[PDB]
Amino acid sequence: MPPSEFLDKLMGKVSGYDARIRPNFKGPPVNVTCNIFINSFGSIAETTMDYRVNIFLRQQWNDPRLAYSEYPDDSLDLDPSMLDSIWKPDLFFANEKGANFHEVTTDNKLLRISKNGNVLYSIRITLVLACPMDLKNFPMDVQTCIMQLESFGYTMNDLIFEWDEKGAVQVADGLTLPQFILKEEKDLRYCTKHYNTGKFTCIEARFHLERQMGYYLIQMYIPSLLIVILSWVSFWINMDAAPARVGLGITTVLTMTTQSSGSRASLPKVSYVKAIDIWMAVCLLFVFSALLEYAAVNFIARQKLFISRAKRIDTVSRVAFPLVFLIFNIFYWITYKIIRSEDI
Amino acid sequence: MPPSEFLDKLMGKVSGYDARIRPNFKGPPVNVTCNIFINSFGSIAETTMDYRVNIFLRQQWNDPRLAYSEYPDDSLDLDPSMLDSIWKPDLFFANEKGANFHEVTTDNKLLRISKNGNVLYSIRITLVLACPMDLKNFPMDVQTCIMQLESFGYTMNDLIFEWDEKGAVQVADGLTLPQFILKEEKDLRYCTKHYNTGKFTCIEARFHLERQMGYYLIQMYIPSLLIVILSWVSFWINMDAAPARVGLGITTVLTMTTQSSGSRASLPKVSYVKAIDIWMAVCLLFVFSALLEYAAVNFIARQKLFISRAKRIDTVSRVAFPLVFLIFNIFYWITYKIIRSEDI
Amino acid sequence: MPPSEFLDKLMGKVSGYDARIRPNFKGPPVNVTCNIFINSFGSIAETTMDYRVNIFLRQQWNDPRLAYSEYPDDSLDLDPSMLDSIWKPDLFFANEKGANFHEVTTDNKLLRISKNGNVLYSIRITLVLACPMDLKNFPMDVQTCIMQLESFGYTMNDLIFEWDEKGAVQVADGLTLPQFILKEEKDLRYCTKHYNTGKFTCIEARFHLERQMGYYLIQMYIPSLLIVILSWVSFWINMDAAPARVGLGITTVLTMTTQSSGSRASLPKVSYVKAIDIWMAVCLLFVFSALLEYAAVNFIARQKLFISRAKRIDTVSRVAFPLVFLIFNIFYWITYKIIRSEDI
Amino acid sequence: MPPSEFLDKLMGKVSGYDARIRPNFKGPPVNVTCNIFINSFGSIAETTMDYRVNIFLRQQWNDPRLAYSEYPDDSLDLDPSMLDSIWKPDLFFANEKGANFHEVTTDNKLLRISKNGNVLYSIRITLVLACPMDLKNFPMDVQTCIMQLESFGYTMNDLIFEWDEKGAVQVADGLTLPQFILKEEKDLRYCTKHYNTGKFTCIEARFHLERQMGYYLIQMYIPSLLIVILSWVSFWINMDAAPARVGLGITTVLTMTTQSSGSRASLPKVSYVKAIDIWMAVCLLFVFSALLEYAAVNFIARQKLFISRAKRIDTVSRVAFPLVFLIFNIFYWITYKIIRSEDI
Amino acid sequence: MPPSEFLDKLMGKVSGYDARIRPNFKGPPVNVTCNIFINSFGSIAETTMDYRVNIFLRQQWNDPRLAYSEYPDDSLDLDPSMLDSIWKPDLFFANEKGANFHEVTTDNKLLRISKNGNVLYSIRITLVLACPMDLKNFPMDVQTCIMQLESFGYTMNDLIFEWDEKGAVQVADGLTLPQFILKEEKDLRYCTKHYNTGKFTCIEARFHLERQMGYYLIQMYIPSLLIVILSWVSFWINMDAAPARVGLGITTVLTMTTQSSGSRASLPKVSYVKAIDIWMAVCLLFVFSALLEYAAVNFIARQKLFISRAKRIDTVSRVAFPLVFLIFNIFYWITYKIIRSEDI
Ligand SMILES: *[C@@H]1O[C@H](CO)[C@@H](O[C@@H]2O[C@H](CO)[C@@H](O)[C@H](O)[C@H]2NC(C)=O)[C@H](O)[C@H]1NC(C)=O
Ligand SMILES: *[C@@H]1O[C@H](CO)[C@@H](O[C@@H]2O[C@H](CO)[C@@H](O)[C@H](O)[C@H]2NC(C)=O)[C@H](O)[C@H]1NC(C)=O
Ligand SMILES: *[C@@H]1O[C@H](CO)[C@@H](O[C@@H]2O[C@H](CO)[C@@H](O)[C@H](O)[C@H]2NC(C)=O)[C@H](O)[C@H]1NC(C)=O
Ligand SMILES: *[C@@H]1O[C@H](CO)[C@@H](O[C@@H]2O[C@H](CO)[C@@H](O)[C@H](O)[C@H]2NC(C)=O)[C@H](O)[C@H]1NC(C)=O
Ligand SMILES: *[C@@H]1O[C@H](CO)[C@@H](O[C@@H]2O[C@H](CO)[C@@H](O)[C@H](O)[C@H]2NC(C)=O)[C@H](O)[C@H]1NC(C)=O
Ligand SMILES: CCCCCc1cc(O)c2c(c1)OC(C)(C)[C@@H]1CCC(C)=C[C@@H]21
Ligand SMILES: CCCCCc1cc(O)c2c(c1)OC(C)(C)[C@@H]1CCC(C)=C[C@@H]21
Ligand SMILES: CCCCCc1cc(O)c2c(c1)OC(C)(C)[C@@H]1CCC(C)=C[C@@H]21
Ligand SMILES: CCCCCc1cc(O)c2c(c1)OC(C)(C)[C@@H]1CCC(C)=C[C@@H]21
Ligand SMILES: CCCCCc1cc(O)c2c(c1)OC(C)(C)[C@@H]1CCC(C)=C[C@@H]21
Repeated sequence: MPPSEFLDKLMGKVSGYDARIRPNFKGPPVNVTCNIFINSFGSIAETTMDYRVNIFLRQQWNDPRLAYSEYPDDSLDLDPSMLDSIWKPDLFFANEKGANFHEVTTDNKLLRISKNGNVLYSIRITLVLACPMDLKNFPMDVQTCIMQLESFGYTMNDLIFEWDEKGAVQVADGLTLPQFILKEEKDLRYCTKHYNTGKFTCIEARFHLERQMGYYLIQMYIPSLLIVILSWVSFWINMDAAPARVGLGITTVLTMTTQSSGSRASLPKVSYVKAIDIWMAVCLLFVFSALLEYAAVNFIARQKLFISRAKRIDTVSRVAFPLVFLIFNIFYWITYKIIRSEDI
Repeated sequence: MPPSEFLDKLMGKVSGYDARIRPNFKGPPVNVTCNIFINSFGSIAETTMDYRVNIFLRQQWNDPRLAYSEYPDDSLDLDPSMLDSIWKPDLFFANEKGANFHEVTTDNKLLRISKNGNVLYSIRITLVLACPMDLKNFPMDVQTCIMQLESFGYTMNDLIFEWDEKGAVQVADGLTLPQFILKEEKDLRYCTKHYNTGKFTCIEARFHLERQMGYYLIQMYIPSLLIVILSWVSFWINMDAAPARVGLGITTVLTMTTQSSGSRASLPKVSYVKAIDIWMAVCLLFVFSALLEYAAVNFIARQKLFISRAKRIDTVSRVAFPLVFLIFNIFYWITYKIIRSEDI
Repeated sequence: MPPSEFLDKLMGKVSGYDARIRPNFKGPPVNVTCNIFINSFGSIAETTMDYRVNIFLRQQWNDPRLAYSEYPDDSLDLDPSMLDSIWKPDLFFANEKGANFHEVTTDNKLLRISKNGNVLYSIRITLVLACPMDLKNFPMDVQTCIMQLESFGYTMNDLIFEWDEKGAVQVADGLTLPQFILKEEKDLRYCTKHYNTGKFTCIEARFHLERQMGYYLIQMYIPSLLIVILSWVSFWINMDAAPARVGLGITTVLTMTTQSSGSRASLPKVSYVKAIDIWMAVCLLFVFSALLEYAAVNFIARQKLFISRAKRIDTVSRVAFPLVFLIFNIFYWITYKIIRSEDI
Repeated sequence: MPPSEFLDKLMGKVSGYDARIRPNFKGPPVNVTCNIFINSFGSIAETTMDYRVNIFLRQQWNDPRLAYSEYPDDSLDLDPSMLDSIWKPDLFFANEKGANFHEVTTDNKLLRISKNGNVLYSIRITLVLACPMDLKNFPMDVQTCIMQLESFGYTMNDLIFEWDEKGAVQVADGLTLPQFILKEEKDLRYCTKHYNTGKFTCIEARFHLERQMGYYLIQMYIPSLLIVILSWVSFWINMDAAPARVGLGITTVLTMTTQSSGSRASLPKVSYVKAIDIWMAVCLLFVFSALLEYAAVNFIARQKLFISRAKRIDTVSRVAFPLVFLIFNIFYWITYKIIRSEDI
Repeated sequence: MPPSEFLDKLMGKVSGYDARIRPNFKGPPVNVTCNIFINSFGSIAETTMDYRVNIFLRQQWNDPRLAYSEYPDDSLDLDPSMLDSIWKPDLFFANEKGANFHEVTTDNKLLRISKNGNVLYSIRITLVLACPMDLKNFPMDVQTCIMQLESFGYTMNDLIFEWDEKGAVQVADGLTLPQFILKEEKDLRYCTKHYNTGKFTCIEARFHLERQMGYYLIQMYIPSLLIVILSWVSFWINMDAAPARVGLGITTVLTMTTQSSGSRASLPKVSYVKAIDIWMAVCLLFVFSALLEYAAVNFIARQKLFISRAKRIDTVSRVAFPLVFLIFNIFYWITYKIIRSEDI
């Protein structure tokens, strides 16, 4: 007979199936297997603190009833329009800004009922998940994107869902994300929302993102360093050349001020301090201190002992400033590597 | 018997329940308990003057009728699709740009009816609430976000709602807001909209936000200060070096003009004066005044008394300018601390 | 009897009410009283030329029929879902980019029917109204926002609507608009759209906005002025200092070019000239002319008469340039004040 | 009798009107008169290549049937909700990114049926039309916006539509567009989409836009010119002043590099060359060539014949560079005026 | 008889057509011909990694049943509203961010049934397709846009679709894309999604985009080159002019730092290195090295042999630096041309 009408027979008014009643009512909890496939991952935004994913949610659960066992066909495909008839678990996302279904040509929803009573339900969804992130160490940060599936109004005694045994989370290859790189650990855990009403089920899949330092290393870090090196040539310039040294020193100060001012527009718009800010502030200190010594030495030589003292101060700061800059660099880089390692 | 049909019996045409009639009609006012849980708080925008929240609205009210008292089950869960049947209070938000419900998989709406007649109604909502804010003192400002729930068309004699006794407003931990920090006071009050028709009920929960000065202190405030210090070295430079002093002074003026020009792009786009604007204007004054004195002293020495007078002017402005800058700094910081303390 | 069913009796098929037929058909025009309350005003955008408002539209009109006169209740509240039953005037907005209703929890629509037959209809709407604006004088401009309500397909003989006698337009206090200030005149007028088909009714409420000059005065106007003052110190610098004067003059030219280049990013993106553009162009002229004279005087003194002539040219331009700048400033400010006064 | 029911009689099941069948089936083509009124024109975006319009589409066509000829009323107004009943021509827009109807209070749709059988159908629509545009000559470009109405699935033998005889396209006064100016020619033409299936009807109204050169002339063009003039003063400066000339020349090069760098942010983000780019490149050449000659002359005089040769080179390039710049300016402006004239 | 009712006869309950059953059930696979017409291509966004297209999807398939063969008309046009009746293949797009239908006036859907049983189905769709792209070589990159059509839930034994024999993909002329140029190869291939359930059909059309180097060549590449040339004039400047050389060298360093800082705002916001970044870093090296040699030579001459050695170093670096810059340029350009050729 026509396959669709057989389904009508199964879920129709004649037979006592009420879509509003959980399978195994007043009984053992319904177990739901969950499989997630990520088509596209991207659009991470630091300001609004959300990223966008397109996924293929796949729930598997067993229904005691709705087992026909008298048909040649081994499975039945329900029409996507009349999806109200089957009881579907109310699975939502705890950290959801907004999500909607797809209607490109037909509903991207597939439901298949096996002979024994297994139900396979697949839904293609696009989601704006909200993940808290921080930029304490902005060039070298490892953010974690948390995706959590939780029930709405059903307790542990009623509905339980957990991850599939193998291949629970899969990702289509070649994401080519603009800033971060998606790692392949994809660790899975459990959450149990303990509320006043009772325990609620939750499962959680998190993803690790590691930010690439290509543009960050080549721009900002390398030019600042070079400008500090060019700041130190004033030491090697003879003391008598007052216009040449004053002009060079102030111009280098202007140069770094322009570099920082230009780079902040590219940088994220946050209010707490970051690592790049510390680096820029330290470079401003180095250029500023190098100008100050020139004005601290020229005063000394106009008022032959003073000449000797001035040249001594020149040579001392000549070998002092690179070595102190090296000590700063070693400590700064070591500290950030240790802190990122601690994070991971 | 099947739980759903029992509900049908209760709210069906057979029994006289009209969803359009308030419980306790022509009687004492219906009291509605209100609980709010904030999943996510963020996306504060100074231009459009709105912020976005995702909440879990939870209304509790007592209905005299709809009390079954003849069933084993202690509570009944109504289907979210057929929510028209129950009478729901028309609670809206007075300051709403836009809001919509969630349909991730199923309706994020739960309604539960107790044995006695208590109704528990939970709705997950995302809201764009509008809060007036001001930036009279932009780096150190404390804005208040006002969330107010008001009735639509029901008077105090008909419908009254107030906050829950304990845990009325709850916030999920780890917001990690980009600029502000959410405080934990969360004070609650009442409003009564007195109109021509009559008094209308309203309850109001406000949140205090304190802006972090990390990036604001490290960038702009610290470099400007350093550039003013480098402006004062021209005093210590000998008078005879006309190219060195003129070049240094104008270059410092250029340097601050570039810093202010770069920083305004990062700053908010408002038309009234702020605190950072006062600081930048004052620094421009300091660099400008320091150039002016050099051109006021060089004229004096070309026309031995004049030489003495010139060197006197040099030494006087040498000890004058830092001390006056210190007096300005003390007054500026003290005034802003007092005004922010007054605000809080 | 139940209040709702009484309404059913009134507007049901049994009685001859056809919602598609105007009250007083083939008769005197229906008069509609209109009241507007502005919850929020903001999001003025110069590029797309639209602003966003949230309002409380309140239409009052009298219906000859639908007068019950046999009930204890003095008014009847119709269910918002079944609003098709009553005849509602088709009032639209002539300058509408986009508008939509609110569904925060329930429909924000209230309709109340009095005993005599008065109908009170209240709708909360958010609107993107389009108002033409211009920036001929950008820092000192007074734009007018025009809100106009017009009928759609009904002539003057059929439907007429006008403003309420008192309190026709009300605004909630504390808008805190980022750039403009909303004035309180709120003048009301009439329009009659004379078309080929006939006269159509329209009423119009306009709002006056005055742009604050805080940030505009403190930034751009004040630094440019100071840079022009620093440009004139080259006159007081001795002629013999060729590196000092050439360096100072070109550096000041660079300084203003940087200020204008930075400020244009903040400024609106329009193609016609404004006032700030005239001010920046004039300042560029002043710096350019001051460099030109230095190169016009140095040539004169290398080829003792020439020395005297050169020093004469120096002193003449020394007292010339400030006074001419003052004459420009007086004319520019006076002209803009007169033109803005003419506008208002 | 009630006017609405008369319409029911006309289009009801009793009478044989099938809304799915074209008027004059198996007969002469239906002729549709088309009238367009533009409420608002704006939001031209060069990146996405689309502009937004709000229009009043007005189709007039004659229906042989649906002529009552037995009623006092001379016209009948159909309810906007039940618009499925009448047969409406399937007119779409060939170059449409997105469009939607308006629901401000009621449907902005009016349909009126005359006594003889003329049908007047008016729809208010907002449209995002896509028009290809180019910026070969960006400051002086004349873009054309093409609006084309075409049938969907109906051939010339079935459905033909053309423009109204007089006042086919009308525009509400005072657009105040930010960059372009809308011209009043508004020329109308025909298109016939010849496909594999057959000829399809189309009518096309295009609009001419002329870009204002106010801000473009005052900023960028005028300062660059002035900086080139200030570059040439180095020629008049004496050869012996090596710091003054080298400093001035390089500073002018820096000045133009800053102006171009600042202005590109304001300019459109396209990849092909424009006119402003040619102007900036040419100015960079002029400043660069003027620095090169100074370094080409100073070498000559250190190695009395060489002194004479150097001063000769100075005077020659002194009168050479302005005149060559003038020749460039004349050719550049003449070429752009000719090309824009060719376009129009 | 009326054409529509004949269709009703064909697909009505009386005849056994169940829209939920595939044509040729339990039989040979249904073959679907696919034709795509691109109205508009644009809005390529590097950040979110998606582009927007407006297309005319045209599916052709043969249905054994639904062949009337007793009517004068050679084809039947089904009403777009009642499209549920016919069985439509569930064709979706594998890489879809979001897509929706058009409702400008009527549904942009046409279905025509031939006499034999061929079904022609045309749908106008706007799509946000997601294509991975990379910017390893940003000025000279060739990205590929992949459009793939795949079935949802139907295996190869059930449903197969492939491209039309001729004119499978067509593009309307005159795209005028802002950055890329669309090529005309438009190569077609197959994909077969091998899953756990079975093989699924897919067809794939890709488009080649070549980025124009107009603005990229004229701006950034040409000025940097010129600034490096102006950096080398310091070699030709005499050694004794310490203020002139130091001032020129540092000013050129400042000039390039400003150019790079300004240009990054225009450039895409990605984290990995690009080609333009390498070019800017190399130019910073050239200016930095040229300053370093001046400070490496001046030290040598203050401590007649040293004078000779200094002048030797000057001449050596004078002929060294251009030639090394030439070697770099040749290698850089050759490498990028080879890599782009490899890509294509
Ligand atoms: C879902 O899985 C849970 C896992 O705990 C099952 O619960 C256990 O079932 C076994 C088998 O009957 C019992 O031995 C345990 O006592 C159960 N534990 C609890 C805590 O109930 C549950 O049976 C599964 N659901 C179904 C429908 O089989
Ligand atoms: C809702 O709470 C209000 C609080 O005022 C209750 O009103 C009071 O009820 C008590 C108990 O009967 C009376 O003694 C007071 O006279 C009431 N005050 C007023 C102003 O009416 C009200 O009864 C509560 N609602 C319900 C349904 O119990
Ligand atoms: C709506 O107001 C108009 C105002 O013009 C009323 O029209 C006038 O009504 C008075 C009172 O009967 C007459 O004396 C005038 O001749 C009317 N003027 C016109 C131009 O018709 C109108 O009656 C009001 N509508 C209703 C329903 O009362
Ligand atoms: C629509 O206009 C067309 C214009 O071509 C009309 O077609 C012509 O009608 C006249 C009058 O009967 C004939 O003399 C011509 O032979 C027709 N030309 C063609 C090409 O058919 C058409 O009749 C008009 N439609 C209606 C319904 O009158
Ligand atoms: C769709 O095309 C496929 C192409 O493979 C057809 O399948 C072949 O049909 C021919 C003709 O009967 C047979 O000789 C082959 O054995 C078939 N191959 C396979 C793999 O089945 C198929 O018949 C076409 N569909 C229809 C409805 O004709
Ligand atoms: C090595 C034995 C005596 C050293 C005296 C000495 C000299 C000196 O010039 C400085 C010293 C210490 O400390 C540091 C921290 C390096 C300073 C950096 C800031 C500036 C302005 C000066 C530096
Ligand atoms: C202390 C006894 C006499 C002081 C004379 C004196 C000298 C002086 O140079 C100034 C004085 C006062 O006032 C202040 C406000 C500090 C001025 C700041 C602005 C400039 C251009 C000059 C400053
Ligand atoms: C007062 C009696 C004779 C005055 C001669 C005189 C001298 C002079 O230097 C100028 C004069 C007029 O006109 C103005 C408009 C002020 C000019 C501004 C532009 C420049 C380059 C030069 C200015
Ligand atoms: C007029 C008789 C001989 C002229 C010799 C001559 C000299 C000269 O300096 C130049 C000449 C031609 O050609 C132009 C194109 C103007 C050049 C512009 C670029 C630079 C660096 C030099 C210019
Ligand atoms: C040709 C025979 C001996 C050459 C000695 C020599 C001299 C010299 O100045 C340089 C040399 C090599 O290597 C290159 C890579 C060109 C250097 C570029 C970086 C700087 C600071 C110096 C350059």
